[PDB]
Amino acid sequence: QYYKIDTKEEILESARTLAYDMMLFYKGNQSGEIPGILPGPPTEHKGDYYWWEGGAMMGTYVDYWHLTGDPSYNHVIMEGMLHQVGPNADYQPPNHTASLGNDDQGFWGMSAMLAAENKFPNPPDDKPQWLALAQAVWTTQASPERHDGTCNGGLRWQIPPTNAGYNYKNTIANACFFDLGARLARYTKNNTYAEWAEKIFDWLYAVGYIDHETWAVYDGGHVEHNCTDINRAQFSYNAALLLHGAAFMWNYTEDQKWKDRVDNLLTGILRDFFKDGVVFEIPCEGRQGACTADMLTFKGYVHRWMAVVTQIAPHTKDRILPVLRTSAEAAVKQCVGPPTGRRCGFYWKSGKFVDPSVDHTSGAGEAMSVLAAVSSLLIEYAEPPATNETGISRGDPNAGMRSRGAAQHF
Ligand SMILES: N[C@@H]1[C@@H](O)[C@H](O)[C@@H](CO)O[C@@H]1O
Ligand SMILES: [Ca+2]
Repeated sequence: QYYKIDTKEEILESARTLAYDMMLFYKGNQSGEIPGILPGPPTEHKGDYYWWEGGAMMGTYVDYWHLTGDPSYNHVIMEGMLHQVGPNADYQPPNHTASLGNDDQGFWGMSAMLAAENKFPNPPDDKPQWLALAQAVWTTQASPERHDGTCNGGLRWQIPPTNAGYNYKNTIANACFFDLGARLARYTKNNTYAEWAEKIFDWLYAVGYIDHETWAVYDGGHVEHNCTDINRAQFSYNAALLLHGAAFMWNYTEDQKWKDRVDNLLTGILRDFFKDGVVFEIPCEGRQGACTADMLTFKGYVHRWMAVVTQIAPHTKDRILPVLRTSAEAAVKQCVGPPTGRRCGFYWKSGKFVDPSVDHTSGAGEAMSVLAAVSSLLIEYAEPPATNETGISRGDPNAGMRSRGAAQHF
């Protein structure tokens, strides 16, 4: 094993080296390149990664600085986050229409929310501010044309009606909107965010994407079948994102129903995704060559989000932190690949380095996931998410409501 994680100082050093190796994949700060994205999209043969994964990377580094205190990458990350906001400061840049799912937009909004929660340095005065960006994403996702009567509600996966997948109402789109609403409620103390979060969670439960008996979290269903053709694939990030949002709602409302939802979601996650203490991507990890670029990132989000759950729902700490520790130990045990002696693969439970080429990418998602897992080992030393009581960001009462906003020509 190359990385050591047995003391705070060892974790900090390992996380710093992991942050370096992940950054080697990113070219957006170099002359002639585009800030905020990893190489891609594969549809243009420019690289392996889609736009939303750039947004996920930005958030991973906002968390990295929050957890470690290392500001080395903060200027690169600020540049990337600001470059992708679009003309209406809503993370809907029209050049990226083909990638404009509600989840894709949502992940950028969640990175902006995280920047506000973590007191990440503010953009210049003339540029969109982190809270305002999160508010704009949430507001566009609450817009009436995104909430029709099919399946009695819920967001569709895609924003443009002509995008493939507009007929799929999936968990992740709804989970992103839920999570944003719960987090905006806690930060701003505005109850309208919370009422929408409640509504969307209740929809996910009613439609049966949350299993009423086991609290497994399925993938979605199609409008032409009234959402009854449930795709029962269980992706780790769907259950973990609902757990995260539910924890924010528990912290904000102190309503026992939310504590029960946290506990039930958590029981399900530990049962389904943790194998002998190691996170495992059950729909694809069971054999090599099946996980897509998107799926290689999910276990990193699981780690970072579950770590935050322990701060805002502290009764969960003893159930979560020991399991994240064993999962991160497995992550680092397999970061031993050539040519560096520290290259990271994905198959943590297996105990062995597998070249990311088996899953047809250069390995950025695997690197991101190990960075997230190791950094989040420092959660016990970190401040909890800030609210507007101590945060430094600024909001916008008209976020998402500009006259040139895309909803005005839907
Ligand atoms: N429109 C979809 C996005 O929502 C999705 O995230 C990417 C990656 O799967 O493929 C397409 O671009
Ligand atoms: Ca490829």
